[PDB]
Order: sequence, then structure tokens, then C-alpha cells
Amino acid sequence: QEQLQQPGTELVKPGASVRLSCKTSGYTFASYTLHWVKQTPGQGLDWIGAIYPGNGDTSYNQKFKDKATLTADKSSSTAYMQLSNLTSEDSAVYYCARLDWYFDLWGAGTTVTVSAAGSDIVLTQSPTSLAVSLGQRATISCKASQSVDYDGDSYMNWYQQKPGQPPRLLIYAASNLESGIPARFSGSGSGTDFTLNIHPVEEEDAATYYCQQNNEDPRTFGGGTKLEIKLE
Ligand SMILES: [Cl-]
Ligand SMILES: [Cl-]
Ligand code: NA
Ligand code: NA
Repeated sequence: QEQLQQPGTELVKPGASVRLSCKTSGYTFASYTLHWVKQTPGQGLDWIGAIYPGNGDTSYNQKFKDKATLTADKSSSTAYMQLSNLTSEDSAVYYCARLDWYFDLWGAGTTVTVSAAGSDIVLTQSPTSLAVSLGQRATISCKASQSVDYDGDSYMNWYQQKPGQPPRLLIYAASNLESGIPARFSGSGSGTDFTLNIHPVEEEDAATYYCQQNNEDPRTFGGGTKLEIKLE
């Protein structure tokens, strides 16, 4: 089975550097781009950059160009991201993943806790949290600052992250259910406006949902919507 394995936690000091690892298995490491993603409560997910492990070629989001360095070690099938000059602003969970929807695969993420006691497309989700009773409908909006469409296809996906589990693809290209996702989920929209629907909601559906566009670089994500069950 294909896996990306990341250590759970790194507790680190301001000003230090930390090297995060992503040990891959179950597929040819050299042949698939790997991406790294930062998660925070307020900013949702941020695309850091990506590496093609076969040759080591990298691309970085301008905002992380000095903070992150991506490398790949083909002899151990492991990708690494160094974060340098740590500050409190680096405390976050960092995932490695294959982000193209057809190869969707996520590691469980490494929590990096920096501890000292002392024209990109913007995606806006609405609401950012909601509680819905069992059996009822959850509806969540994602709006982009510019169109994410090309040739009649929307380059926008939705991701779900259930509590304690890695993120996973839920809907790709606006309206397609990923394999294995239940029929109670549905997605609509085009251009700049998209909507996720879940009905009837079940307990398993409690999760954080994120939209993402990959029409233009850098790939960007919404800030996340946390759905809970409203106990009745
Ligand atoms: Cl809102
Ligand atoms: Cl269902
Ligand atoms: Na391998
Ligand atoms: Na596939």
C-alpha cells in the first residue's frame, strides 16, 4: 500500500533549523512530484513548494523561498524539508502529499512547535464553522478572487480532514466525487463560486473541509470550515 510516513512532533527552539522527513513506500518514489503544505488554525493550508524526486528539481511558493529547502534521497525513498531560522510563526502542522487529484496521497503531518517560554488567488470559505444535526444538510461556500476555470473544467478540489486523520481528497474539479466517498456529498459551481453540500449528515462527517485551486501557481487553499454534529 502506498504510504507517506512523517514523524508526529518536533519540539524546537526559536532560531534553530529543523529537518522534517517524509518516508515513502508502495510506489516508485522517483516518478511522482511531492508537495509540502503548512496548516494553521487561522490560515488554513498554505502550499510551500514541491520537488520532483527523480532529479531533485524544486519549485517554491515565493512566500516560503527562504524558509524552506526541499531535498530528496532516492536511496531511502525519503523526501525532506528543512525549515530554517525558526520563529513562532513557523509553529504549525506540515504535510507532505501528492496533490494532483488523480494521485491524491497525504502523510499524517508533523507538528512543529517552536517553543520558548520567554495576485495569488484567494479562496474564502463561508461559514468557517458550523454545527449541523444528524440527518440535516451542511452547505459550505468557497469563493475565489479570480476564475479557476480552464477549458470548461474547474481546477478546484475539496479536501476533508476527519479528527486525528490525514486530509484526503473529497471532490475533484468542482463536482466529481473521489472514489470511495459516499453519495451524500456533492459539489457544484464554476468560475469563482463553488459549493459543497452534505445531506443527510452523519457523525462520520464531522471534519474540517478545505477548498483548493490549482489553476494558477501557487496552488492556494481556503482557510477551512470545521463541521461538528449539533447534538439534539
Ligand atoms: Cl462566514
Ligand atoms: Cl451516503
Ligand atoms: Na521506494
Ligand atoms: Na488515480
